[PDB]
Amino acid sequence: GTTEDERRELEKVARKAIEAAREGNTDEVREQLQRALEIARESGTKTAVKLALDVALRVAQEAAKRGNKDAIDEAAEVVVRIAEESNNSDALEQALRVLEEIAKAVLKSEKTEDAKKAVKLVQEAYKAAQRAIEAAKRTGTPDVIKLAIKLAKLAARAALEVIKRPKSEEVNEALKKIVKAIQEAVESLREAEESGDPEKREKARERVREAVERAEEV
Repeated sequence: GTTEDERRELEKVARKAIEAAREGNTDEVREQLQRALEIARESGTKTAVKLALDVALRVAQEAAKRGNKDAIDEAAEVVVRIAEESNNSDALEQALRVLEEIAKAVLKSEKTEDAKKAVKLVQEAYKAAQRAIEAAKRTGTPDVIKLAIKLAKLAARAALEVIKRPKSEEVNEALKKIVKAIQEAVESLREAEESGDPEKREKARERVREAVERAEEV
């Protein structure tokens, strides 16, 4: 929960940030989004983190209405920082869910072919991270959940770079690698538990570990 004033202070930051986004003042967007983040740290609660993510989303949505791409980058940047600072699977799902919406916001304003490609590609990264999370929770093993979280972090950052520079092919290929690796880890996890013969299970386990290192190398 949040003290009734904490909810008020965030809405104050929200309006100030939204205004800066509307007026295209990015440095003020950057500062206000910082304040929203620091509230989330001080509070340290899941519900506060979700509120900060909402502020970042509203900032991106408003900047997209006015064609201010830079303010969108600031929203995406803070979302990934919230995600990378988190250690629970709910924040990561929320974070990647917002990055999808931000990528859509980029499309509305930019409206370029690259933006269209980036949007389609971030929601596949969100879909892969979600599946990996759900599968890890089905195992009940915390260390497998730690892994799903780690991969969702990698997917989030790599989705930010796409948002920042959708034209760059290096950036775009980097996420393609991550998404594939995540999908490979999910299948391997399923096979490591479901497979009929022991040889395939062992190979699946070695496969999980191999897919993680690859995404880390990207």
